[PDB]
Amino acid sequence: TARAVRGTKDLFGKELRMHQRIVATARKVLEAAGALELVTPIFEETQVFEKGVGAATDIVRKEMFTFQDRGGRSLTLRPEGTAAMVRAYLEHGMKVWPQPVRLWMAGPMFRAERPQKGRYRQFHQVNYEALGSENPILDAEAVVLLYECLKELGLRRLKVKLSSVGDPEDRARYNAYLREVLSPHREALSEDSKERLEENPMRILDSKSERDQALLKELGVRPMLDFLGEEARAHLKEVERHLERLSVPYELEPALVRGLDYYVRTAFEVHHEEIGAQSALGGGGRYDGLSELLGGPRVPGVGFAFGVERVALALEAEGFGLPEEKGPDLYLIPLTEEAVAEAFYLAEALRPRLRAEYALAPRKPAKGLEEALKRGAAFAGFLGEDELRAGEVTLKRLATGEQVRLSREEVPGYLLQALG
Amino acid sequence: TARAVRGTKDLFGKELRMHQRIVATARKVLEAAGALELVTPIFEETQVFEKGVGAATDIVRKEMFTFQDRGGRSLTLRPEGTAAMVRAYLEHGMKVWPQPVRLWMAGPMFRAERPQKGRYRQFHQVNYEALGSENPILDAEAVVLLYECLKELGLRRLKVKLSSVGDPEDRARYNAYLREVLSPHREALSEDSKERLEENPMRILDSKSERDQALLKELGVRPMLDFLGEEARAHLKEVERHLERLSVPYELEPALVRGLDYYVRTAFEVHHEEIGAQSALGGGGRYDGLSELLGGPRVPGVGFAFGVERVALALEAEGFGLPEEKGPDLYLIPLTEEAVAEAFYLAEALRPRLRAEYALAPRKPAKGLEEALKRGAAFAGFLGEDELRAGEVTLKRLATGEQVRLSREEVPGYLLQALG
Ligand SMILES: Nc1ncnc2c1ncn2[C@@H]1O[C@H](COP(=O)([O-])OC(=O)[C@@H]([NH3+])Cc2c[nH]cn2)[C@@H](O)[C@H]1O
Ligand SMILES: Nc1ncnc2c1ncn2[C@@H]1O[C@H](COP(=O)([O-])OC(=O)[C@@H]([NH3+])Cc2c[nH]cn2)[C@@H](O)[C@H]1O
Repeated sequence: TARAVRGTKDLFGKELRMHQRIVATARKVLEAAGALELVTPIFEETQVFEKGVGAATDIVRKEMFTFQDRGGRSLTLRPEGTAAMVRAYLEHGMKVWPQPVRLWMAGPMFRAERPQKGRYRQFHQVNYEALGSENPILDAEAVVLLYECLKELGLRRLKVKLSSVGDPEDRARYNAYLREVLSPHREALSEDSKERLEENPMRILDSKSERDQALLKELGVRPMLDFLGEEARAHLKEVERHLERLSVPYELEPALVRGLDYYVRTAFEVHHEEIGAQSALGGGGRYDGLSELLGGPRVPGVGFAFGVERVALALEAEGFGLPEEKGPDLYLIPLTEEAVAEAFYLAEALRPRLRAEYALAPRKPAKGLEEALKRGAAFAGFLGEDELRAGEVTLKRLATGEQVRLSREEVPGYLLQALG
Repeated sequence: TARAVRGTKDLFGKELRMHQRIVATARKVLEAAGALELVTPIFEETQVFEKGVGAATDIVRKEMFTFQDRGGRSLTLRPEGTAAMVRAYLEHGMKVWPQPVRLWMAGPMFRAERPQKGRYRQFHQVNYEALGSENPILDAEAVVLLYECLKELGLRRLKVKLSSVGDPEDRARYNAYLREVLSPHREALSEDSKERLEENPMRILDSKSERDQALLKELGVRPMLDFLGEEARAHLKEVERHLERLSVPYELEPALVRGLDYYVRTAFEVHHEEIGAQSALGGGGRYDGLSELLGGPRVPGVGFAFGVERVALALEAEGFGLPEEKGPDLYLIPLTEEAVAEAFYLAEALRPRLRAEYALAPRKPAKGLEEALKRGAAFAGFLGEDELRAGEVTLKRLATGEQVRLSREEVPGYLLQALG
């Protein structure tokens, strides 16, 4: 009856392997930069996400799998990693390790939103963090690292997008501006936008429908960029300077609306055309102050996170495939009932250095050979009355048909030199 | 303010690495046996665990982190893997694959129980499964595989415990027996046991408190073993025969009541008497019928699962340690403010083939050298005015103190041949 809940799925075969390759590569580039692996629990006290992600965001307001611990305390299934990483930084007094403290991990994230192509309820993302410094070099580095992770995978058609939100103050002022300009024309907005106009109006910029877009154009709504505080623009230029020097092709966006409210200054996202909607492979930005929201000292930080699934789609789109599932090195086929147990014993002697499988019932040579082929076995091994009594085994390389009769002892050696 | 919820913790450093080693080894032995990796979602429809694990077990009754879908469906945080593996088997129609279908994975499990030493609310376990056959060879194999995973890790002081719970009929008869013997003495049972007496009385055997144990002893409650039917007894002997042949040292336990109700016939556990309470490194058994509980055809199956944390404790107990975390190949130290950015640029040119780190502020040679040593860097690199203008870098192997001045171009080559 039961099925895997909509939005989640079982990972196996090629799909699983691709995920493992993605994380493998990310592990290399990130750790090369001095990043330390740190894995946080699947759930945190609900507050860590409420206060951190911001009580006004969609995530916090209606996309968090939150439940109560038996007795008391409200816990929530981690929807994003940053807040957690900061929580960990505080808890372990990482503030005393040599700065900056770079952390990374790869794991599942849970968002209670209606699934569609690209939007899963349970997805997996690689997360990078650089805590303890305001220096714009880390911001550039963050962007470069994300860019490299996808680059190393073989992806070529990426679109990097940089921008800044200035700061909470600048953010507030832009919002007020949008309200003053849009409110008198409120009646021309899409129902969706009309709501967004109340809390965090910026969203109306990144909304759909022609109604909104045409209006924004005629009204001559000026970019968030024009509202950046000076020091903010200085910092952003530093980042650009570094990116340009490192030859990282990017496009400066008029405004990047990131789904999380803890962002301050730097904001970026890498996209891929070959995905349709949800072209965002990954995203990130600076988030100073978050630590304080969780009740800790001021700890500056930058970082990113990319969806492994999205990246997988991108790779597939660009014609990147994976090679066939390897079969057993040897598949033992019992010709007599007494042989089945003996096949098992032989198999165990070959393991784990050699992958040896066997049938659990006696069968005709042709049939067992059929199954060995059916399992992509390199060698087929026959165990009948003759070999059992002789303490030998009849091996047969399936690719050529070459057959050899040898003692049980030689089998490991023969197979290894013939396949290694 | 916030902390990692009690029962969970952040995995990093040596602790994290040990877990990775444990899973690494398990992956080898299991896949050598022909096991395929299959990862199920963190949560399933609450029913999968209610019906599967059995509505009478502690797990289902009061240890499941269950919550509601953002729109109805009751979901539960996976407390154990078998039921899920079976659910997956059914869903993907694995029944049409060549039998038996062996599956494995490693991941977090969540149990809402009060934590103590060894009992975490979020733990991780390696899970093995063999579906599609009743043949006792798989049961022996299962025990051998679990034994091998721990053996390969270097563990020597293990205690394998084998037993059986019989068939549904035998199971029923033993229950009736327990009721008849215990009911007239019902008043001497722990509140917990009094409930268990109603459905699946066997649990009262594996309960805690002195109240229950002393009573069971004086009442002379006979082991589940004495109630095995003919066929069950036959099957168990087959397993023993195989284990004995493979020289797997085990002890036949009188009553090995397992913590799950889906078990039928074979039941085993491996323990280590150096972890204190909760010595069970791992456990498993046969569970035919479970598939049917989930509304599917009859699918026989055997398997096990061991707690990575417990295994880690065991290894530690046996004096198994982990070596030193590798440091950066090169640590660039800026001597001027203009140098910091240049250090970053140089580092990025060396990455990812070479692990290059750097300081984010100018400092005295001696100080930067100390930091390079602190970080376990192989080579220290100086970037002062001279080298900046000369397009060179001053490298110094922290080991021999050998200092070299060379152009930025030669650096990658020099470092690689001197460390590879
Ligand atoms: N529903 C979904 N289905 C599939 N994939 C998804 C889904 N939602 C998010 N992702 C993936 O996670 C990536 C980053 O998500 P985010 O932009 O919310 O960032 C963050 O989470 C921040 N914590 C990043 C960060 C780290 N430090 C600073 N910022 C997206 O590019 C996307 O590929
Ligand atoms: N609270 C805890 N804290 C830390 N470690 C824990 C905790 N609870 C369980 N474990 C670990 O998981 C192992 C097996 O647990 P289980 O007896 O429920 O089995 C099963 O789950 C079965 N599904 C195994 C199986 C597979 N196929 C058939 N049977 C234990 O021996 C222990 O190492």
